Amino acid sequence: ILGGREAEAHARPYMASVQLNGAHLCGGVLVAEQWVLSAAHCLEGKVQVLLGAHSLSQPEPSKRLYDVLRAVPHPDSQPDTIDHDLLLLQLSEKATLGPAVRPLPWQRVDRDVAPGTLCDVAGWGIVNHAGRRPDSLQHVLLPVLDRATCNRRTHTERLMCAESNRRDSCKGDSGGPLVCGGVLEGVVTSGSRVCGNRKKPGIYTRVASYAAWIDSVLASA
Ligand SMILES: N#Cc1cccc(CC(=O)N2CCC[C@H]2C(=O)Nc2cccc(Br)n2)c1
Repeated sequence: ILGGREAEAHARPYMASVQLNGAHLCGGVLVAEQWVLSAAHCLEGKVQVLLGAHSLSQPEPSKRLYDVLRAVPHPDSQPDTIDHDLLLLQLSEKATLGPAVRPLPWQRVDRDVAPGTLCDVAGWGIVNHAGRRPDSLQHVLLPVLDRATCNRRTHTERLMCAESNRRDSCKGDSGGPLVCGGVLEGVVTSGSRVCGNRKKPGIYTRVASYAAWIDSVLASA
């Protein structure tokens, strides 16, 4: 997260850290008791998920790490694209929910967010262009752009864009949430891109666009 501020401890309880060998790799969103939604190139090996956290390092009453039973990348995703860039991770066991750990509702209604709406993006991604990794969760409020602006700058119905005027998501915020009026609208994409540049907006997979896939995987809870 660039141009942001420290999040308040535990105030965003859906936030997950997707990890490889005890290192934060990707954002994720608790979307059910045993499933975390992330991006498809996060996975790409022994994968684990950390819930309940503000600091990555420090002892906190609510922190807990989990193993992964099963990775289900979208079957049309390809290594070389950010099309269908979603990933469902089945935890090895159901998570212990509470004030600091709970699922965030995701947008089932296939409708665009109102342009200019400030949504909230959080992550343990880099907080500067020298790639500094924050211990504690950061966040930043960001305005959503209209679909036409999203098509022109960058280049489909399956992606959305947000303004990035030195405030942006970046590397390691991948797989993480764009939250708008308390609801998950975007999943930060997981291919590399320029961050913090007005002209090259951040890109987010429209979760609504994949309602049928997500249901069909979780159709077995
Ligand atoms: N730049 C850039 C960039 C912007 C969005 C997404 C990505 C891809 C990314 O961040 N990935 C690919 C999956 C592994 C993950 C990653 O590299 N995480 C990572 C790596 C170093 C530091 C931190 Br914090 N996080 C890169």
